[PDB]
Amino acid sequence: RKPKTGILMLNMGGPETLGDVHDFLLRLFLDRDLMTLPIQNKLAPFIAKRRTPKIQEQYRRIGGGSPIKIWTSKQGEGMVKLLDELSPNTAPHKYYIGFRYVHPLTEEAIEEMERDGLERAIAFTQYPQYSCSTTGSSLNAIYRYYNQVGRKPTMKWSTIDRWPTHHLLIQCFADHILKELDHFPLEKRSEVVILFSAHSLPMSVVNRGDPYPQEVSATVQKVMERLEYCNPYRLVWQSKVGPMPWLGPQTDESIKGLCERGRKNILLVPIAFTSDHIETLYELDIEYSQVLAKECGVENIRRAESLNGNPLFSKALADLVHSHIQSNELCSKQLTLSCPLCVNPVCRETKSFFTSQQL
Amino acid sequence: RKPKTGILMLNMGGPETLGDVHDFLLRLFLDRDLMTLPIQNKLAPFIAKRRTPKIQEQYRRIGGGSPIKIWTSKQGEGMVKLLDELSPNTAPHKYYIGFRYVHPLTEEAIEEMERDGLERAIAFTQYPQYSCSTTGSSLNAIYRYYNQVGRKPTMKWSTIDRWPTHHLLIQCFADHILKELDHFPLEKRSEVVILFSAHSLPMSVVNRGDPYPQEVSATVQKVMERLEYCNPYRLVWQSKVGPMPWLGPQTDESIKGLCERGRKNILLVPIAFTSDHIETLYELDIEYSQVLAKECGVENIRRAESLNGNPLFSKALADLVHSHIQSNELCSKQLTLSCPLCVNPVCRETKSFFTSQQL
Ligand SMILES: C=CC1=C(C)c2cc3[nH]c(cc4nc(cc5[nH]c(cc1n2)c(C)c5C=C)C(C)=C4CCC(=O)O)c(CCC(=O)O)c3C
Ligand SMILES: C=CC1=C(C)c2cc3[nH]c(cc4nc(cc5[nH]c(cc1n2)c(C)c5C=C)C(C)=C4CCC(=O)O)c(CCC(=O)O)c3C
Ligand SMILES: C[C@H](CCC(=O)O)[C@H]1CC[C@H]2[C@@H]3[C@H](O)C[C@@H]4C[C@H](O)CC[C@]4(C)[C@H]3C[C@H](O)[C@]12C
Ligand SMILES: C[C@H](CCC(=O)O)[C@H]1CC[C@H]2[C@@H]3[C@H](O)C[C@@H]4C[C@H](O)CC[C@]4(C)[C@H]3C[C@H](O)[C@]12C
Ligand SMILES: C[C@H](CCC(=O)O)[C@H]1CC[C@H]2[C@@H]3[C@H](O)C[C@@H]4C[C@H](O)CC[C@]4(C)[C@H]3C[C@H](O)[C@]12C
Ligand SMILES: C[C@H](CCC(=O)O)[C@H]1CC[C@H]2[C@@H]3[C@H](O)C[C@@H]4C[C@H](O)CC[C@]4(C)[C@H]3C[C@H](O)[C@]12C
Ligand code: FES
Ligand code: FES
Ligand SMILES: [Pb+2]
Repeated sequence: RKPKTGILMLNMGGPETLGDVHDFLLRLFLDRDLMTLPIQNKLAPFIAKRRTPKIQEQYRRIGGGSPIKIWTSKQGEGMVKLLDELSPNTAPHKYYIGFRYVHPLTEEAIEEMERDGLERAIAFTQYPQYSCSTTGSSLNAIYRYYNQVGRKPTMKWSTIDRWPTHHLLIQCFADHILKELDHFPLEKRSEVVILFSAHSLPMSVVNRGDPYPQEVSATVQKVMERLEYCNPYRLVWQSKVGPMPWLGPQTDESIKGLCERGRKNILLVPIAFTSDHIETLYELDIEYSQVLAKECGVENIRRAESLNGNPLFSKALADLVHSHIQSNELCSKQLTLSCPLCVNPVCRETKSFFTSQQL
Repeated sequence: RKPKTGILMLNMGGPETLGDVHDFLLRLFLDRDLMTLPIQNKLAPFIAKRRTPKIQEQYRRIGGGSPIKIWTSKQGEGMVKLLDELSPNTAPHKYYIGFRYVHPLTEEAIEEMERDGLERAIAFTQYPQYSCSTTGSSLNAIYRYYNQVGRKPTMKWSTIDRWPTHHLLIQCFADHILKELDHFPLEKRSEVVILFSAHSLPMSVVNRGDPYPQEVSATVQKVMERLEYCNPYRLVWQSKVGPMPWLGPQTDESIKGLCERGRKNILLVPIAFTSDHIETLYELDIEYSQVLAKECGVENIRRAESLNGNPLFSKALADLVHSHIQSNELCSKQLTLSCPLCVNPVCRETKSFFTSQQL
């Protein structure tokens, strides 16, 4: 039967092949919800083209691109499967991929959700932890869309804007951590340092009140609680781009910092992005790792597998949608509140949109 | 009879009267574990005098001094009583007050714990969330004491170095929040914004890897989980002293930021310090509260009361010591791991000291 309940899966998406890099960077640096530059429509095209080469190299270092589109579909298909059996009253359920910087674009998925004549549309963020630069932008995209077309929705919108401590998300992290630990020498297992690595945020964003850091910290605690604190752990922030100040200990300097101090068995954990992505300096660059071993004696730096296609993740997705439908909520209580120092007119307009939806 | 189990309650302490302010700051600015200044033994004395007036004024604004000594005693007495019934095998128990910058000083309490011939001494930090500047300093003080007195322990030490998510602690917070919410007009209650306010940390401390922020974040999530996200919330960092950069949104700015954005009913929650301390700029200064009420229409700003003398707190303190003894652990797994960017050699010595304790 015709599709009743649509499920828009929001994520920034990623460049499918090295060829898509430029179009990805382009839309990203044009995102006024992610950032703001002086002349914007002019230097954005440049900045993209400019550093497009080094980003292409980075993606080449991990397989030649991002597998998010494939992975997201598998999970989407696995989620829909369970939704039909979980909540028949809202079936048939259909998932749509709403990527922010690559096809299928958010706006592209919305237009199809419309054309398909759905009764209930659910903006389901794929970032467990809320940041105004990730979920906020994907959510502002939906808003901006209708404000553009000029027209109003033809279906009821609602949203699952965050889920940093969902019990199944936590069980997945716990499972994957235990799996890697077993890849460490039997007698080293106990002294392995778990470094939860999440993407950093510029301090100016943190200081305006972004909820992201506190949420990621929450996810980390649930995980360790579940693992019964079997090992020591630390939450560090990876990558970080630019000369300006970014949050907490950088993942790079924390790894080096840890080896110069006796901890040689490190287990990195991607706690804030569910799909494979660009790794850290000590994982990609060899000379820097060569020095780290000749000067600190680093013996093991492992990475827990991304939630990728774990069957228990789909179950996590389906459960969230199900509770959502049950609860009748339009959005979390946290979305009804903008950053204490929020300076984006759009933000408040997006709040209204979801809290003002029919039913 | 003779006291079998001793319990050292660690905390920075506070000047009981305006007269004690000077020696308080003195010992504080002299704490190399808290901060490092050039020719510190010559600067601390100066900074103390140069700041004492400002602080006396602040303590006056809240009653004339700090009530931590009395409150810690009441909780101490109430902790002991519950321990003699809970742990008959380690009873009788005796609590000792080890304040870092005021009498009874940490060293004074240690020196008395031995004289009483204790079989087991427990360093129990009163800060639920671990920071190297609070719990770390209190713990490095115990180690520094034996490295000074030359001799070694006559009792078997162990420590409860953190407890950010202890269910009873979380329950006390959830109870005090519900109670303040009931002071707001029945119809504005759902609009109240919960501002969890914790003492900020210098960004240089956050970046070296202090666990404090992540743990404080955990406390916050457990509390809102318990209250079922009844209201929207934010974790902001208060006080913040100096010119350099300190962490996340500042309490003063967020309050103003929140009012400038239509949020008039705010509820402040002291999530990282269990006793009364210096309030924020908008709770003290009259002119600032005036400027705010005019340009924002701030209806009500309330502060949840400190855990202070809640009996459910003593039940919390007691439950922890009991579990600690039953678990037969010497310290948390987190203590065995230093900051990835740590540069205080004492840290490592304090670690060894506790993990190397007999039994
Ligand atoms: C406002 C704050 C943020 C800014 C300005 C930001 C900027 C960027 N983020 C990028 C990529 C990326 N960022 C990413 C996840 C996040 N990024 C985040 C927050 C920000 N990310 C948060 C929060 C994330 C959550 C999970 C991912 C997954 C990529 C794609 C590349 C890679 O590093 O995996 C790129 C393009 C690649 C590069 O090396 O230039 C920029 C300019
Ligand atoms: C390394 C990081 C830290 C520095 C440099 C720091 C510095 C200070 N902290 C003070 C007082 C204080 N700090 C306090 C809780 C904390 N302080 C903390 C971390 C730090 N605190 C953390 C973490 C806390 C919470 C658990 C309290 C309760 C006081 C006493 C007065 C007040 O703000 O109530 C004073 C004395 C008042 C003044 O302005 O001279 C200084 C200089
Ligand atoms: C002046 C402005 C800062 C605005 C702000 O934060 O308030 C900054 C932000 C982005 C910067 C630009 C980007 O870093 C891209 C270029 C980097 C080159 O090294 C200099 C020119 C370059 C084109 C920069 C010019 C200038 O420093 C910019 C435009
Ligand atoms: C990542 C990119 C290039 C730096 C690099 O070569 O790694 C830099 C250049 C322009 C930078 C942005 C501009 O300086 C404008 C903003 C300044 C704010 O303090 C942080 C976010 C902010 C939106 C910056 C994010 C990031 O640092 C940018 C986008
Ligand atoms: C030079 C040194 C920085 C060393 C460091 O941490 O890297 C800084 C840190 C603390 C500073 C001092 C403190 O801020 C206290 C005083 C503040 C006064 O405004 C100037 C002198 C004053 C006595 C400062 C002198 C100098 O700027 C100090 C000593
Ligand atoms: C705020 C206070 C007094 C300065 C003043 O007289 O106005 C100053 C004196 C000593 C300073 C501290 C010391 O310089 C040691 C640290 C130096 C780091 O770069 C920042 C945090 C750091 C922990 C400083 C925080 C703050 O600037 C202090 C605590
Ligand atoms: S930037 Fe966070 S609500 Fe607007
Ligand atoms: S400063 Fe944190 S372990 Fe030394
Ligand atoms: Pb302080």
